[PDB]
Amino acid sequence: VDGNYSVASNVMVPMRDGVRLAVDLYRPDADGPVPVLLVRNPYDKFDVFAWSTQSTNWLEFVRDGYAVVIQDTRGLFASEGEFVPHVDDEADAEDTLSWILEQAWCDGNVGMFGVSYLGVTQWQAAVSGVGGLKAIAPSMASADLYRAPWYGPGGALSVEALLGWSALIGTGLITSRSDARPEDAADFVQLAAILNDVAGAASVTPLAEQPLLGRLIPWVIDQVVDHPDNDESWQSISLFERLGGLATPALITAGWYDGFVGESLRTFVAVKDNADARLVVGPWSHSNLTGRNADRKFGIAATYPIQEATTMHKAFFDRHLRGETDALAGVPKVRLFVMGIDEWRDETDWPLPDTAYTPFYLGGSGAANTSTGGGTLSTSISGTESADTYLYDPADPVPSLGGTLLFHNGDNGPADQRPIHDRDDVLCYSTEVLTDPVEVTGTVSARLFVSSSAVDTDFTAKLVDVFPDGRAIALCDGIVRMRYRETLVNPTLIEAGEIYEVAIDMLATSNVFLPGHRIMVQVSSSNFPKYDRNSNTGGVIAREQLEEMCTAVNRIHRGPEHPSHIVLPIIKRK
Amino acid sequence: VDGNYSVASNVMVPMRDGVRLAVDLYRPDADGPVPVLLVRNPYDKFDVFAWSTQSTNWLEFVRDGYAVVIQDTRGLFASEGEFVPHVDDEADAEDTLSWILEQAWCDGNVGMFGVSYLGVTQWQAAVSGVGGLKAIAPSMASADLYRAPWYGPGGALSVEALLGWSALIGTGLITSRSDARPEDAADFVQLAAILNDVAGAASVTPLAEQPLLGRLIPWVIDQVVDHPDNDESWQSISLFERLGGLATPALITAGWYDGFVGESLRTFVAVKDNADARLVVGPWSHSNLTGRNADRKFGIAATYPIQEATTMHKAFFDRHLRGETDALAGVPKVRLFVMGIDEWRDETDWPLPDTAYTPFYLGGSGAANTSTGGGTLSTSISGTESADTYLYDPADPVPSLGGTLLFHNGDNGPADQRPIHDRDDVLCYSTEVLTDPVEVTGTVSARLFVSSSAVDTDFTAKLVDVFPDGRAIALCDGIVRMRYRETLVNPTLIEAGEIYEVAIDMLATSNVFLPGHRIMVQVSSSNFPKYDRNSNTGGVIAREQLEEMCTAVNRIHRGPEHPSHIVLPIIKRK
Ligand SMILES: [Cl-]
Ligand SMILES: [Cl-]
Ligand SMILES: [Cl-]
Ligand SMILES: [Cl-]
Ligand SMILES: [Cl-]
Ligand SMILES: [Cl-]
Ligand SMILES: [Cl-]
Ligand SMILES: [Cl-]
Ligand SMILES: [Cl-]
Ligand SMILES: [Cl-]
Ligand SMILES: [Cl-]
Ligand SMILES: [Cl-]
Repeated sequence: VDGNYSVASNVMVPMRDGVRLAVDLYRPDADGPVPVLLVRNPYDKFDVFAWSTQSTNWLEFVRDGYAVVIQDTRGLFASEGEFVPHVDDEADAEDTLSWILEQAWCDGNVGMFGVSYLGVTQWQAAVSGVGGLKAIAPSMASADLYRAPWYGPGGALSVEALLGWSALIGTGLITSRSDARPEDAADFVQLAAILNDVAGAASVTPLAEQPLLGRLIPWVIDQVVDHPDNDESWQSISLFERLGGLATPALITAGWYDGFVGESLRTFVAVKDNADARLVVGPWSHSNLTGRNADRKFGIAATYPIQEATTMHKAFFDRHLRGETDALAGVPKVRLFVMGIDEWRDETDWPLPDTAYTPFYLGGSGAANTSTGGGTLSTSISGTESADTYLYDPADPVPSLGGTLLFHNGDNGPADQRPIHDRDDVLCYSTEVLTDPVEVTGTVSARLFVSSSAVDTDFTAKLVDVFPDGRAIALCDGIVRMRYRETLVNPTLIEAGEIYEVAIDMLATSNVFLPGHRIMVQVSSSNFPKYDRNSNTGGVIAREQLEEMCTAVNRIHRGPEHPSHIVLPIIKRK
Repeated sequence: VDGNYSVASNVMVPMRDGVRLAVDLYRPDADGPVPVLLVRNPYDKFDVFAWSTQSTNWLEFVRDGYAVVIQDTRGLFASEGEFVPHVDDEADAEDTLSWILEQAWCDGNVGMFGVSYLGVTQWQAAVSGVGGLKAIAPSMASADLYRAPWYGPGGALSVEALLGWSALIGTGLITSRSDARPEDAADFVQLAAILNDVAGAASVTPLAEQPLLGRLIPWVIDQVVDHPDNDESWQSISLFERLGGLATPALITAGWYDGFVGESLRTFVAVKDNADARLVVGPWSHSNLTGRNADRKFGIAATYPIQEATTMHKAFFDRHLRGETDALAGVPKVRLFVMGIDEWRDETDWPLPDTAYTPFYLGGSGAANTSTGGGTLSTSISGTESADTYLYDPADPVPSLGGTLLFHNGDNGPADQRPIHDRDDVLCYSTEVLTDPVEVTGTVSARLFVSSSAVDTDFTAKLVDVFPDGRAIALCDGIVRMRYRETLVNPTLIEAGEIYEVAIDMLATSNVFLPGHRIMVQVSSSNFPKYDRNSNTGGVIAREQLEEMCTAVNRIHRGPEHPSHIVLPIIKRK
């Protein structure tokens, strides 16, 4: 009977090493084999409500004649084995895909879908070379784990992401275990204490000493904290260089305030030439898909459009798993939520064709320190040679507010920045009030001429939309850790007092700055706990006591011979 | 096989009038009949993800050997017939329960669960007298539709609730229809415009002229707007008086910032003596169960505890549907999230035994207008005869901020009240800074001595926790519409200038005001759009143009002969 199905729980699937993973099978009432969709999940396959509201109404797929397989990852919940993040997922996915393809009920066409960790596992599956995998749909995902979510393109540790995720998975690992232990109860309390106060947890020095988290999940230290360079340990689990040779259709979803955004978008660019790639980007953070934030509301249309997403996924899988050649007729290649106008808009490509990468130069009379300083932004090079100077003290970093926070206050992406504007280490540069709209849609970066009293330090840049009422709404930001200015792989220190031209990767945005608004850039040397704090020593940052760290007098140079600027992806639509 | 199940979609169930309602059957793999749980849903039975995250991981029930039936209400989605809210649900539930009881797979024991509208339908089902209904679990529900969600104990229309819900259901009614209409597209846009701006929609006068909503759902005007008195049209759909004679176990869930809270709690009190009743109350609003708000965070333990709720529901149904006499061993009768200390706590009853209903009298030197006025609260009667006076202008009502808002900004219950504190029509009375904690847990009310220049007007009272940093966090509030001061059924007007002693029902809270905090009360004559604005004319409010309305000079009397006070349910736990 069409629309009817059955569910088989805890079907045990043998991996190559004999370890069995648990799956649930959602199989339609049908008279032959059917196309199959796989979801690989470290948060209990049973608990479908927890993640699905962030993805698709995927029971519609089953009602429409797809089978759906949901799997517990190795060493979690009903699965056998031992859990270590990322390292087993390529092989386990290959073996899982092979098993599905052998079953009576599978017609030889398999796809995947799902969000975050359920998205990363899809790239790991796609590089396996299993011919029966016809399409993937990675949402809020990354193909380079160093670049997201653990470190970043600037070479700073995403400390809140690491500690929050570890505490979340830690809670799962305890719940999953062979038999309850006497220390379980106290461990839960401590994990809850971390999740209630991630910035506090991230503030303890040395950072690398994590009694609880290091015991529950040794990987947190052995892999992540201990490998600050993008070295061979990271390349091993990286998929990105392999993406260019793939020919697998991918339905890619991202959020402007999502921790994975830079890497999600990069995956689209990497696969678009060789296969049918699609892109959907909304104004969401990892834990807030509602479109509603404390000081910024995007409208009901901004709410994660789960039924539209479900329709689009089904059309996509119909095209690639069911060979229906017209299934994606009328479906755009790219669909973006353009903030400011606060509207969804169809595009033919990402980056947008007809992006004008435009420098906006830092300038102004007198110090740009604080929002009441003299800092300006202009499409013209600054006429006079100036410098803004501040003290960066690791004991007092600039607090993270909005942006791409995951676990520490990760539900307020477009955060009002006014609470940090009277700080002396926050340099502010803004345009005049705009008489006419300026659209900024694409990847964003800064080029700054900088110097320091230290042999290492950080520089941050943050793009901000200043509203008529004074709200200064965060759009996108990045960091450069100076030892990694040239390379993430082979860092070198800087000479105190010497001027360097450095790039800051500020990820991406889509915003129309409307008449009455200003374009604003904040520059500093910290953004904590989004990124860990640079010790200003040149040492092994995660191994240093706070008292071992140094302050740094940092300087931004601006003028004709040091034309520091932000590069904005300008779109003009008449 | 234990843990396995099947799903049959769109099974058509005949009602007494021959109209067929659509259900989905989730039936376990079993060798005999099983106990059955029913959910009655106006938001598409297919769309399980939309409501379930607010309820239970109910697939665990199916894996544990319960069948689950989810039904589309009459006239919506896959069901036949015509949709009108509330009026058909008693009969349709009786016929649905009868059909389930007749099926091969039902063992004669049926229960219900679910949230909001899926909770109200459970009281309607329980009064039907179907013996096979052994237990219900109404979450965020009401047994008196006048008192919640449409009007209230004070006799004011909950206008934002009415317009928001109508627009939501309107969107469903269009999606559900026989065949797409040319005007559907424009109707969707207009419904979206209402949902993006509920206060704007509520501001149009006369209120009763609703071209779009009145066309899509005539009931919005014919029943709700046209019947401001708690008259025979309301008693018809009211279940409350019938609750006292029931003997049906009920697992009742509520939220301190939920629109249905006063009525949810009343249902517990009404049934507790004759059957096994349970109560669970968290710090949630109808659309925000996260425990996180713009200016107030309750901790991760405050997040709606879906797996604990699932375990408790299953134990409850095991006890009452499966006759397992020890199933609820160790389960508390009452479990409350006590705000301030921000901890869950078990209790033996609601109201708490050992509640001291304590008057806190309004006082102070000079005007209590604004937060910088002289208004005080004290357990001692005020020594001097004073009065605070303000102008209430319907064209400029006090805006709603937090509280029990449903659709207009309904995701910020514990809202900071500072944005309205410099208003002259907001009278503020506060205690000294507390040296020691004061717990307020129970139902809350005010008794005010009031006078007006008008023949009708409103008075509002709002309890507030003032934090050390200045945040003035809303706790609970109510309203009295003066024509309904004595009765909701047979209103009479007041004489201008005459003093009346009036009661204001402020629903309920659980809060410890900690050392360093103040207890604060705000008094006014509007709270819009939580409640519609009184026109100050004595007229038919919903039929008046703004220009037809009058201003009112309103007065709060306080002193020895007019001891205006708030009654706080004080708990002392040494
Ligand atoms: Cl089988
Ligand atoms: Cl161990
Ligand atoms: Cl806004
Ligand atoms: Cl739109
Ligand atoms: Cl100098
Ligand atoms: Cl130079
Ligand atoms: Cl059957
Ligand atoms: Cl009609
Ligand atoms: Cl707080
Ligand atoms: Cl607790
Ligand atoms: Cl007078
Ligand atoms: Cl009197």
